[PDB]
Amino acid sequence: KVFGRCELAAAMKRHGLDNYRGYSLGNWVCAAKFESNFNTQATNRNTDGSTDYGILQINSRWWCNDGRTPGSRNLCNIPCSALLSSDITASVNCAKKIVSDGNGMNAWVAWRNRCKGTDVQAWIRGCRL
Ligand SMILES: [Cl-]
Ligand SMILES: [Cl-]
Ligand code: NA
Repeated sequence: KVFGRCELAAAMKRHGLDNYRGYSLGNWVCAAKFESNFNTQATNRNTDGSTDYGILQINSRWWCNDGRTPGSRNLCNIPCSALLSSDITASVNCAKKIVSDGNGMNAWVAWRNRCKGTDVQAWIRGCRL
């Protein structure tokens, strides 16, 4: 599923990401934008052999099991395929676990390089939340 900006801002808000652990919702939307271009089925292989899955490109080296990343953990206790669903519950709750790791949203390299320190509020501008 390819979410609309406001539509994802909405679903995220519901699933409780808005200001989750201090990050305004506009950050989560920004991260979604530049990680997956709002698509739930986005996958991208990393050279280390791991793969990033879903709206927030969750990585298999640590967070989900895809059965093809040797010596990786499955901390979110889920099959990486679950992060590819129209339903964003899995990606959310997992992102919650990730962003709590201690390093916050820097865990997302597109967030750090493309959202961090930018006017993120714009991503939720005009949306009926
Ligand atoms: Cl694996
Ligand atoms: Cl933080
Ligand atoms: Na894993």
